[PDB]
Amino acid sequence: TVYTFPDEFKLGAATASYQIEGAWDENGKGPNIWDTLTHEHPDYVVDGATGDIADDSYHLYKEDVKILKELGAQVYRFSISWARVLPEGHDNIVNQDGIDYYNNLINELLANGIEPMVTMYHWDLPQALQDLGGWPNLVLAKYSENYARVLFKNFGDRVKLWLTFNAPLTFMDGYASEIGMAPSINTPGIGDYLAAHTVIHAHARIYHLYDQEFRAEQGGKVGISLNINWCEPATNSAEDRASCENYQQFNLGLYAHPIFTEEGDYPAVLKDRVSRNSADEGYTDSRLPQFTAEEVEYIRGTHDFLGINFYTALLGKSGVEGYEPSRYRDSGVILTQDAAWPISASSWLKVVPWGFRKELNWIKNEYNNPPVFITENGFSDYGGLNDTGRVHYYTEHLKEMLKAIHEDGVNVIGYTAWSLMDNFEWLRGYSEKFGIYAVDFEDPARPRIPKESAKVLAEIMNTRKIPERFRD
Ligand SMILES: OC[C@H]1O[C@@H](O)[C@H](O)[C@@H](O)[C@@H]1O
Ligand SMILES: [Cl-]
Ligand SMILES: [Cl-]
Ligand code: NA
Repeated sequence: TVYTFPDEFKLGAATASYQIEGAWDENGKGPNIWDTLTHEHPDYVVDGATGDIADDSYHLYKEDVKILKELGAQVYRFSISWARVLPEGHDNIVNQDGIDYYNNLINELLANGIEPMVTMYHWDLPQALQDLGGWPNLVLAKYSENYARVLFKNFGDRVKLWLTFNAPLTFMDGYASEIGMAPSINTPGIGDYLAAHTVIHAHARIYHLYDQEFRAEQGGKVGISLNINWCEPATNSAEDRASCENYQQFNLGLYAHPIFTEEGDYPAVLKDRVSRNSADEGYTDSRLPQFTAEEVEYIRGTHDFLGINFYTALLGKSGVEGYEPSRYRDSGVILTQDAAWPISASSWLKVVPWGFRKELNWIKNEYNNPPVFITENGFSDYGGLNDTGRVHYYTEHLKEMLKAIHEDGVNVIGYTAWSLMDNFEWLRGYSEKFGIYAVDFEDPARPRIPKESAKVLAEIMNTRKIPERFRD
């Protein structure tokens, strides 16, 4: 039983637009902040890589569907490129080529018995909107509503699973470093909080839009994908436990407390620690933006499920470190990783499968057991088809998730592996491989070929259980 997937549980794989599509300026697509970063600042990216071609999924989407069908995916999670649909960011011009592209992909999936799950925003903001300040500027919440309306109108007759945003905890950091994630602006502890605030408002507008304009007709579900690491106390002390609770609230709770609790608003510890630190540094006003009571009520409850991107764990101990001002410093935890944990090709990603079960329980307890869809989970290496590390990563994480479901009563409803194929890994370029299919980026045809992990995942998807040879 503990090794079998529930009958209705959905298994599949995931990608994101900039990471796979290419065709960055083809057929009317406008520029986004990742076009800008990779073109203007190749020094920020391993190898000076760009997403100009990537997996060429703009042209090769039928090949993506073919490998999804081979894998036996029930669901394909992909994102829509805002600037491919609305090249100016604003909704005055809709690019028919972009509409056609996503319709073609959706229709191809459905014809092959694969359900589309669509992320509206996976980090590729139109440059025209960044030029207004991007996410720190609250005007983007209405712009995001208008973008979502175009998506619901054009695609919602066939798409029944939506994510407003992907991993805003990560993309907000594009406002916390001059050399980091797009748009690479150095406003740590100030602009990243403003970005989060706008994202939360935008998410809520999109959910209410669905309720008002689309749900009765379309009957789908709208969630948000939040990334979160487990944070294990470095020792069993109450002080180290407090630091790990701080971590959860400053990383997951920042987004999930406003949306997924009955109370709404930011977590108290976030409000209070930032208020205190801001006062002590001489600011008249807290660096953390505020919601009014009306906004708190508007935002809370704006969910049909919770998407989670889970990869790894950290150790947390009591204390404060980091630069003033910064979210890490504000969070009141000292973070490390255990040298004993298996490594990957990504400095931040260690293999800690039991952390997944701990995180799922933390979520269950904090948010009253929301339906949870694992929208990403996966592992990096530098190359190779005999990807034993990736196979082990998947089989262990899936076992831990199944324990969370069967032993712990966590309402996990689906899981999409990150990623269907090797792709553009942001500032790491093509150097870090997350795919279950390999892609030859030196071959203009970008063939996708299965790794051992794709074969094992296909076996899991076909049999709906963890094979005996991977059991404890
Ligand atoms: O870093 C690995 C992956 O983690 C995620 O949380 C992001 O959504 C992906 O775009 C990224 O490729
Ligand atoms: Cl101890
Ligand atoms: Cl066997
Ligand atoms: Na339209």
